[PDB]
Amino acid sequence: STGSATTTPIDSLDDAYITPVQIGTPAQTLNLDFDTGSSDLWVFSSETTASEVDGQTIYTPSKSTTAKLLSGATWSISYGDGSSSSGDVYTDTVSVGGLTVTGQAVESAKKVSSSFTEDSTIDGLLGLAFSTLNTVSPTQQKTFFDNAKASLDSPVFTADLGYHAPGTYNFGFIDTTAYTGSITYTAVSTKQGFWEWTSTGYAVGSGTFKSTSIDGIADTGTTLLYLPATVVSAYWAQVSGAKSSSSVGGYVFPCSATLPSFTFGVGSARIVIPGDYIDFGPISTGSSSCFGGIQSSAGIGINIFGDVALKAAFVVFNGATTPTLGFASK
Ligand SMILES: N=C(N)c1ccsc1
Ligand SMILES: N=C(N)c1ccsc1
Repeated sequence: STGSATTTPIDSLDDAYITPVQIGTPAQTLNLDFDTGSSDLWVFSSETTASEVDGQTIYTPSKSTTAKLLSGATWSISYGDGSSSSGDVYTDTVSVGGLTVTGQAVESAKKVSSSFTEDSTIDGLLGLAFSTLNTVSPTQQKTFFDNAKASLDSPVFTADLGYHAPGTYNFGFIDTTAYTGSITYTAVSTKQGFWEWTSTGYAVGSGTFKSTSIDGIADTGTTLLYLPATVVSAYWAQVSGAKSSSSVGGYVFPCSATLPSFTFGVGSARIVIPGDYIDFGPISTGSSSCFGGIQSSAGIGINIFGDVALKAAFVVFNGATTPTLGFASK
């Protein structure tokens, strides 16, 4: 089997991407944020505290003939930005882009934190990291990909995120028309539950490539590119007037700037992030200070190749017995 679904930016900045997902019988379509940095499929629901729902589409398990309470199971998760959600669990039929999994754990939110409530565009998350990170207790549950894998033509999914445009998540096949050149594959460590890999270095603009190992995660659920302070300082030093602002919470730059590109290494291959991808616009409406899309990972504890990086590539998440990651230009 295979699946193919379009993923769409939630706003003009590509702050996140949403992908329609069919849950239950008859189908209830919710727009979920596919997150290769977590492993829970959770949704706004008929169980979500009413005051914490503001415009999201909800899953109502009582209206699904295939929903079953997973008795005793609870979940609770926090994300890198301090947001969180928790609740109980149903199993139900879940389809993405024509690919169907029966008996998928659908984690129904009883509580969500304010930043979820305040974002009406995201109806939940669909985790695509390794199932060892799944938070369901006392019986840990498998991700949609883990459940689908044995049925897929090939045990892979691909992320092809657009810059200010829709893109595609495919399951079970590699669309050879969706990228240019060849795909370069690189080793993955699953020891922390992430798609963790080591970049071979970087360049800023037209500068020389610096060969240096940068361990990090391929994370579709993080907006920005978070890298070591040394790397980030070298990038922003090439932008007149750029500075790190403790009050704003990262590097800002004059909105009048033209940003340089940023290149990262994948083995001997190179992925170029155009400068425009690194512009996250005014820090507040009407401001002439703009927020940078490359930020320091110092304090996070891990480097994160988030959407800023991934959208510059066609990315293969290879879930074979020994997982790997592939990157191609596009
Ligand atoms: N859920 C994620 N994408 C995440 C959380 C901490 S670091 C990455
Ligand atoms: N609402 C949030 N803070 C969020 C959205 C996707 S991951 C976290």
